[PDB]
Amino acid sequence: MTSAEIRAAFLEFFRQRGHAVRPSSSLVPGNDPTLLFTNAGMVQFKDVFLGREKVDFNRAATSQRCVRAGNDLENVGYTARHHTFFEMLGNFSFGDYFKRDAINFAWDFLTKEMGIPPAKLWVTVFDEDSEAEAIWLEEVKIDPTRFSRIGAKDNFWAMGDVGPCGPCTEIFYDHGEHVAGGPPGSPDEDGDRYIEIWNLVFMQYERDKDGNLTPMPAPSVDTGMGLERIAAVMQGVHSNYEIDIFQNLVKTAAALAGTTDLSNSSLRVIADHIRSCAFLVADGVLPSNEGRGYVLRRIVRRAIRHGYRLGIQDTFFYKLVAPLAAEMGAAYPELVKAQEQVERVLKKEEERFAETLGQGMKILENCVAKLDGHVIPGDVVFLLYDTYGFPVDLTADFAREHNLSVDHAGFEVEMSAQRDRA
Amino acid sequence: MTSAEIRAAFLEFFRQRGHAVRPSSSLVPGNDPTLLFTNAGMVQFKDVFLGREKVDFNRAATSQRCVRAGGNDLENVGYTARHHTFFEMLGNFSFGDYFKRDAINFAWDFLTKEMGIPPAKLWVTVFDEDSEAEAIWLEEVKIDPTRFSRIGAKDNFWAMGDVGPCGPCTEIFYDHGEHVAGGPPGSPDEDGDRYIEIWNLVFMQYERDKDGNLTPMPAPSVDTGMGLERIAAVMQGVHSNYEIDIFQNLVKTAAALAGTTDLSNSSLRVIADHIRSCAFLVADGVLPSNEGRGYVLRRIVRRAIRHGYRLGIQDTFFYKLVAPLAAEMGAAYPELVKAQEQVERVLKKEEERFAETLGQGMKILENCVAKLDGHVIPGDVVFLLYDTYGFPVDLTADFAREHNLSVDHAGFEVEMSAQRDRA
Ligand SMILES: Nc1ncnc2c1ncn2[C@@H]1O[C@H](COP(=O)(O)OP(=O)(O)OP(=O)(O)O)[C@@H](O)[C@H]1O
Ligand SMILES: Nc1ncnc2c1ncn2[C@@H]1O[C@H](COP(=O)(O)OP(=O)(O)OP(=O)(O)O)[C@@H](O)[C@H]1O
Ligand SMILES: Nc1ncnc2c1ncn2[C@@H]1O[C@H](COP(=O)(O)OP(=O)(O)OP(=O)(O)O)[C@@H](O)[C@H]1O
Repeated sequence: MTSAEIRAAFLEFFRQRGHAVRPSSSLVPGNDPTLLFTNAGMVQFKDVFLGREKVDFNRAATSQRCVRAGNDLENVGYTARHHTFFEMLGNFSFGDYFKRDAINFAWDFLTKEMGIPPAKLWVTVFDEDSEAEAIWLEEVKIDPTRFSRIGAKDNFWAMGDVGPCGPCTEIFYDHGEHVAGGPPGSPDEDGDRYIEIWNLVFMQYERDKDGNLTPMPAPSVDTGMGLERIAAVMQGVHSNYEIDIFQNLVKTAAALAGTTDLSNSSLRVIADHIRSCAFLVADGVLPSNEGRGYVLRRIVRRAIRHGYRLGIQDTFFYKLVAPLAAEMGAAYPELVKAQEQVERVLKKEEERFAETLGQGMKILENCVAKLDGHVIPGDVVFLLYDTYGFPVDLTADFAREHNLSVDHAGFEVEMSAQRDRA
Repeated sequence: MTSAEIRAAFLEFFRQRGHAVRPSSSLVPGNDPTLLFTNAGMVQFKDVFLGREKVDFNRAATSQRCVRAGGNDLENVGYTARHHTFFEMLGNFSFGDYFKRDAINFAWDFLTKEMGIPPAKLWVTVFDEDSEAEAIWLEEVKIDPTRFSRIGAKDNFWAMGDVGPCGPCTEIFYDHGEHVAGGPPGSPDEDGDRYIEIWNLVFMQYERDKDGNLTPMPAPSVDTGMGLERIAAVMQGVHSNYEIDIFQNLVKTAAALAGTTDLSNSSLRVIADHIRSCAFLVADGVLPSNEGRGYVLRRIVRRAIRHGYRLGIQDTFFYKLVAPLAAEMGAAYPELVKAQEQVERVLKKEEERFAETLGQGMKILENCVAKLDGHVIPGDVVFLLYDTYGFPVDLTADFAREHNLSVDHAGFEVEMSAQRDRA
């Protein structure tokens, strides 16, 4: 089942159950200036959940474009499950149904619409949420040995210091004994064997300025399921980067690098980064040294640095815009409309960074050759930031590849000294 | 080697190196209203480290009484071999004097030369962005590099606060051997009692200002801390802190009061831990109450009493453990001996007060657990036991933990908001 088929099947399943199918919001949130990028299907409905905005539907469903880079940027290429850019499939209840319907909707979709066998699924609840435990174990009657009760850090949510909060229940997919890791709640739960597929958030209480808890007047539901993780389940593959919607991207990156080794991790990094960078440019973000524009700059330049690692000879990053648009333009026409703008923007940024990347890498490679210890010193980090346009995390990501770190504190001291020279 | 011998040797080792040996401060901190109880040897020297207070010594050493029951290790007592509410922290301090090289050499010398601990039983970690500390350990001291880990800022970077001094830390661990569960620092099961953190060295190296800018600290400083009970267990060949010499008379007396012969029973160890924090807190001026420091004391007292109930003790018992505590540690802490009768009176009265509702409250709890479907004691039971029977939520939750149950905190909080409205 292709990713587009799964996205549509998800949305059709909830439309049939009376959910208003709504479009994704932009990656640049409007109703939330403090937030860098849209990181969940929840964001555009935040004011509805708060009761500050009225809409004429009390149940919705979306496929939401999200970026988590300000944070999953350092997991890209190192795990089978993390992206900067991903799509979150969500259903929402605005004071309509609550735990019982949300749980059955999700279990029905996974085990009946999608046909996933219950023996491959694992469920967690908040260890203080007896309603969700009772619904799962006594009503749905799931296998209790593939079940865990988890503390507040993973299974309790709050919109902020004030406002709605409540327990969460989560559904995981067991990729089997060939992948390293243990079930949720075990010491190696972080492994890629048991992948979190679907997160169900139950908005159940209100916390006020003084810290008091009260019942939420209209208990609400917000869920989110990563499209790529469920696509990997439905296509029988272990890694997100093996699904249909990444193949053209990885194949094109490979073609530009002149290699047939489709297992090279820099290809996956480049494939991930073009998705976040292209979609961000199409939502209006432009490279700069501040705010949202610097996050984009940081991600572009890191993709370029990985092309350097692969030995790519000519400006390349902008060339992945077209296969992305061909692959996702049906679902995201704003990509097709802005294709030319996105290509120009990415090309210019790569050309601008190329005037210092080669020299900066020579300094980096020389430093790695002569270094004693495992820490790149702060003055070198600052030299690369200040003269050669290397963001600190770009330098740190290169250092990671040679079992090295970078002196963040030493870099910060260099920055204060520079303010002192001004 | 007894705990008192280790305490004295530690202080004498640093006194020879020109450290002024200073007394422990109180568990109730001065010039620091935000902090609940003194929780580290640093607390009394904080203003010296900040340059706000002048003293006529630039290096010191103390054995500091500490309590960690807030802001917090109360829920680890009895469940790990290594955690207390009350413990003594052995520290040496440099006030802009020596720095990383001497601190590391002082620490290694004391463990491997004074105390004779084999290097094959020690494990060292550094901040993974601290090349100076790595170089000193690996190139100068020349420790075995396979018993060494480079750890990120969560475990090995320290800061006094959002502004003020900060810097990297290096830590020394002891390997209790293959019969204990756990892995080395940095491994997935680094938690667990096999590799126990013995000594923490804090290097005050930078200053962070209001806006988050770092500058070099004008006079780099050192603050260290090593738990007396953990090193005593190493030096006495035992796995659990509670098996060391300084806990034996306490656990033995508690066992006699409970009529049991199992000197390792975990509720005995909890009772032995709690009398140390409760007695020393009362001796430092704290009194049971429903607010602030007095409520933390009340909570620890009542949890000890509830554990006596679990062991079947029928007659008020908790205050009877002050006398063996004072006998065991009175040489080191004479204020305990002077305040002994007052401590016993306060602890006795508090138990008699809780006893007016403890039995009835437990019947409600035991009946609730017998008929309970699910794993969560509901919020209205939690609020009833709190509001009518004086059961702190963590007391009720600690009972529930023993039956693999949890407690509805959110539901309890909702009940509390409703009660405030009835006012
Ligand atoms: N960076 C990412 N890359 C790929 N998929 C992701 C990423 N972040 C989240 N997902 C997917 O989206 C789903 C919903 O994410 P969401 O943030 O709501 O859950 P979560 O991270 O468990 O939340 P919480 O941290 O509040 O417990 C996840 O279950 C996962 O399938
Ligand atoms: N056609 C392909 N052949 C090989 N690797 C690919 C291909 N397409 C993508 N990759 C990426 O290369 C990564 C590493 O593959 P590797 O050969 O090291 O392990 P593998 O046998 O594919 O195991 P797994 O499927 O669990 O990753 C994969 O996880 C995947 O993201
Ligand atoms: N609750 C406790 N019970 C017994 N010993 C303790 C307790 N807390 C700390 N110690 C001992 O005191 C030493 C110093 O404590 P300290 O808090 O400085 O180290 P830490 O816990 O690593 O702190 P940080 O994580 O802030 O660096 C520890 O190495 C440990 O041996």
